Amino acid sequence: AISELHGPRLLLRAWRDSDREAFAEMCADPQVMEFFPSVLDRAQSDALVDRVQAHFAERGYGPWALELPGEAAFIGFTGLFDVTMDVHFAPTVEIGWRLAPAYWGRGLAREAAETALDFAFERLRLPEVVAFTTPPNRRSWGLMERLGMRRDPAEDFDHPLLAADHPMRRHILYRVDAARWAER
Ligand SMILES: CC(C)(COP(=O)(O)OP(=O)(O)OC[C@H]1O[C@@H](n2cnc3c(N)ncnc32)[C@H](O)[C@@H]1OP(=O)(O)O)[C@@H](O)C(=O)NCCC(=O)NCCS
Ligand SMILES: [Ca+2]
Repeated sequence: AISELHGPRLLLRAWRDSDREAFAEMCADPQVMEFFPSVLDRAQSDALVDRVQAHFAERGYGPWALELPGEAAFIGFTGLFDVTMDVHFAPTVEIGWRLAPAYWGRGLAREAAETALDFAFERLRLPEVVAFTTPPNRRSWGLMERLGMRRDPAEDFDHPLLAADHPMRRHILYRVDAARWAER
């Protein structure tokens, strides 16, 4: 029984088996997956869910499944994931998000992220949370900066889990520390 979190509209909860079909549909959508190397099939979507569930088991937090009580059982994920890869800003905790496209444009990722960052800073009492994306993914880094996260362009980096010559290799880094979060 992991910690569920609430916003005014959203419930951030543990993943359920019944989420897997809806999540696979999202991960097969080229508009959802545009700024990733490819769309995913069901097996790959399920492997991602399994990784998330292992993270929750090990850490007590993770990328929560998003439910919209009064509206929809599952609309995607938003939450925290430990950064352990060989990058300059590791080790730390990242925040990220993936919403079904019918739910974009509503401030729902913003609300989910605010809820997750409140947990990060108030409950976990983390010193900092980061987020990273590619330059063309304006919807994603726009959300980062709207949350109050900030970027130093000198901290751009090549993603180490991508090939050294991969077209999407260059990522940008945003950070928010506990003090900056408290000042809002
Ligand atoms: C990144 C992603 C989660 C952003 O979702 P989003 O809906 O655009 O983000 P927000 O929740 O902040 O909503 C902001 C939009 O809602 C609108 N909005 C409406 N009501 C709002 C409210 N109450 N609060 C905030 N914004 C509101 C804003 O005007 C903005 O619209 P705009 O883009 O047309 O200007 C989504 O595009 C996505 O899932 N992308 C695919 C997966 C992905 O690339 N993930 C990131 C990998 S790094
Ligand atoms: Ca263990």
